[PDB]
Amino acid sequence: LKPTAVLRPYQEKSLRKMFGNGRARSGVIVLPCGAGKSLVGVTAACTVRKRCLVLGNSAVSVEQWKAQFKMWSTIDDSQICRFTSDAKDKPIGCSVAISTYSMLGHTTKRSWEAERVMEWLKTQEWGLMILDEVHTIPAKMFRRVLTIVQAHCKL
DNA sequence: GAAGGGGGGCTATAAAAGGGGGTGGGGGCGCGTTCGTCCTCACTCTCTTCCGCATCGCTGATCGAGAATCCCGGTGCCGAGGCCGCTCAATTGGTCGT
Repeated sequence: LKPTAVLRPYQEKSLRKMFGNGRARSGVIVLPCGAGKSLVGVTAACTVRKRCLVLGNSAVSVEQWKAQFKMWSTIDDSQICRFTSDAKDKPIGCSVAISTYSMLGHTTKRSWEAERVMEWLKTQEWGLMILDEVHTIPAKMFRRVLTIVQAHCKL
């Protein structure tokens, strides 16, 4: 996390409660959009320091997350990839991945190119799995993502 | 007109002077064959935009078929026209007691 990032007390409390010890605890953090939930997610990734997967409910959110990661973290643009049907960044070429539940949770036949990344995603283990707007997660298709992706801790 | 004869100019030679034109020298330029270029165009060959199917949030609408009514069988009641049993009440009378 670049020192430009400013962390508010409630944000710090939520992170301290999530990182009660040297081991990250899985669970849900409820913060308003104006409260900078994105920064907490980025901070958690910077804390875990391991390969992480961010999933948004829309392509607009995926764009927002990319901007926020660049805005708040030392990570370079090439190190971030937005695995999406509409756009390609050679996800296998970098460690940080961003996508959507509609893509990974997709029930119908995958495109040959998207299948390449998904198999790489399936085989790799994710240290942190950030889920945005998790109120949608209990959906029958979206919850499948949790069985498809292998993640050590999910926030 | 036929033709020959005479006078004068040309021709050369030297020399100087100062000046203009006659000449060929180098020259600029336009013209023009030659050529490819930059270029339009009309063929058309790739990046791109975008239509498609399933899913979400939340609700309504259709749906079959278990079930609110409708309906089968019992209660009884009182409806109905039998009828009898029997009583009472209406009638007569006399009797006679209170």
